[PDB]
Amino acid sequence: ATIGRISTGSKSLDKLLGGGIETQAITEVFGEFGSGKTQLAHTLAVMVQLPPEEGGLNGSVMWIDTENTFRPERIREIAQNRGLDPDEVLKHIAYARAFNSNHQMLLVQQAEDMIKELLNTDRPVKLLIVDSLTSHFRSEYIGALAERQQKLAKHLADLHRLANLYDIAVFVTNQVQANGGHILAHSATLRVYLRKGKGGKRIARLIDGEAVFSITEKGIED
Ligand SMILES: Oc1cc2ccccc2cc1O
Repeated sequence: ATIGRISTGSKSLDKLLGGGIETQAITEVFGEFGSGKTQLAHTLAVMVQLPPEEGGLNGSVMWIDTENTFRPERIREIAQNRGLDPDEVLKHIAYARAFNSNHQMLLVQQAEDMIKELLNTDRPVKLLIVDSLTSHFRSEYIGALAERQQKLAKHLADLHRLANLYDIAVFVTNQVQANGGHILAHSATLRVYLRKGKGGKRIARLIDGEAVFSITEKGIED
């Protein structure tokens, strides 16, 4: 398959990304608590459902939530201010809460079943969100970093295999603050550092110029 792109909703961020996040890729966004990673995830879950002329892929979404941070009412707001029907947008987001890191790993295998079911339809899965990818692994493997890296490595390999095999954009969030961070090391296809700036602006930079955007009723925008 050719490489598809999903607009983030922000022209600035899209330019930094070469058009949007890529299918057949894992995009990892990392930054402190409150930097806007989950807002970007919510926006992408709407944007992907637009036609390509508007920066989408007419795609379905799968969302794995580890922190109970998915908000359908926020999806509705973004959809209504992106000219989509909110009920239709929500109907094309498959949502699961991961209870712990082992369940999170099983949910990625389950996602493959729904990906296969929709593959030949007019609304194939085009976006898989894992928010937050690292939170359960971090809490469960305190004092056991070597074992944590083993399990994370397999989890990321699973996510790569889905991105490439099924032409999906995988978007993952990772909270990194004070003294923290191996990030995801070199595992993602693309690392994006997100941070707060003056006056509520958000600033994004590729790790390995800068885009500036705001969080609004449209999700994110310049
Ligand atoms: O109905 C489902 C929703 C999911 C969402 C994310 C990951 C896996 C899922 C599996 C389902 O059957």
